[PDB]
Amino acid sequence: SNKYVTAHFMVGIVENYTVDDWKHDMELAKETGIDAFALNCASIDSYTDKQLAYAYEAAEEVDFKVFISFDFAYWSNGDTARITSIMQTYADHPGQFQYNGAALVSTFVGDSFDWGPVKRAVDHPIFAVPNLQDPNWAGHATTSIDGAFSWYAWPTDGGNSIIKGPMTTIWDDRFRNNLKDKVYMAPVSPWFSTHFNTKNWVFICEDLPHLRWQQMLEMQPELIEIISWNDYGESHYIGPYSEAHSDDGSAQWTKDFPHDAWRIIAKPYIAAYKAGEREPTVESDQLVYWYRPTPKAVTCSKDPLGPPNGINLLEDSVFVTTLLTEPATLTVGSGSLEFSVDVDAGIVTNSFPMGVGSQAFSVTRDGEEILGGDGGLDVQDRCDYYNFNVYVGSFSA
Ligand SMILES: OC[C@H]1O[C@H](O)[C@H](O)[C@@H](O)[C@@H]1O
Ligand SMILES: OC[C@H]1O[C@H](O)[C@H](O)[C@@H](O)[C@@H]1O
Repeated sequence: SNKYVTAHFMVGIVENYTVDDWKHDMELAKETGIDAFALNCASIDSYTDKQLAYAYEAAEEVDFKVFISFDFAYWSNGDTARITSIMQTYADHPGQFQYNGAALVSTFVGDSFDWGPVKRAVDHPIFAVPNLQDPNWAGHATTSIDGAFSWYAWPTDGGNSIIKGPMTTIWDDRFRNNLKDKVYMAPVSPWFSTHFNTKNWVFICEDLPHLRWQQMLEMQPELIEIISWNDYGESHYIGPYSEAHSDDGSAQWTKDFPHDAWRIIAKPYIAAYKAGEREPTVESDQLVYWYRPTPKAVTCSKDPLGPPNGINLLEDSVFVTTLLTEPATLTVGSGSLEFSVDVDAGIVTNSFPMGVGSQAFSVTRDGEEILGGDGGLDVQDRCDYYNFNVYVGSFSA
């Protein structure tokens, strides 16, 4: 009956992590109210066993928890013996995240992997919540599951066209209807932008870094997984940009693009979600802002990859989430443009037309500025490469 929030962590990019690197990520996750990392890992990485051992040790040492996400883009159904041996190592580890007295285990893809032989070979109870693609098959799953994890974190109609938002709960409600008694782990992602030779698209997210958390308070799923802590290559990271991870080419659009301020939004929503509350509690005045580096129609000078699929559906907007103890007035300067809007107490998002140039934010109450400053990135009217990630920043009273 207790509710918990987890975050997807890419073990595949941390070959060179130390225990101290893991501890740093875990401390930041704890400060946000996250309960555990899903350690997404691959059979093909020679460093998987080493880094799982470091993560479980770090979690035990800093009062955090972890569980394994077997990434079945790499793991295979023929790996049952190795998966079993890993669960024999970790299901009863004090740092292993437990749900209802059983060790949580999950996947990326891997719908066809049968958990029966694993569960029946491990003495400690296991709670299997794999990533499943079809809500209806989740209803009659043959693989000995205890719940399902959805990857439908972004607007989609089920096909391969990119569709406009705003995000809806249509897929969440389909999973929940089919799961009945079983548990549902809902995905929470702030953004999506990827730009590789093998994957080059955006999803239409916009106000998603706030809106999705509001949906979580409405929906009250049994578990949440944040997509993601550190998948720089898909731009949905809410964790820090770690110096020790291995760059895959995503540094091009991520190294200068902090996302840490999105944790300011997540923190009160996580507390409210765990408490069963329908609205967050604001403890101090804060502001979180985000925006892309250029207007969407700018043509690049030299990108060997074309523009990402879907960009025409984006808006040229600056997004601002205010976290307010009392009503106030929000003023935004975006290039030569200036806007203002009265905002209620609570957590509210407003979008503003993007202008090229410097960005400025200010919140005033009773004719006095309570917070404000300059955006950390000037919006530009040209680019070498297409970057549809966002810069995120904050101001706190
Ligand atoms: O974790 C599996 C694989 O994930 C990603 O493709 C990484 O770029 C690669 O280095 C890793 O082997
Ligand atoms: O829907 C987003 C997902 O699309 C594809 O399945 C990609 O393989 C995966 O990496 C991405 O997260």
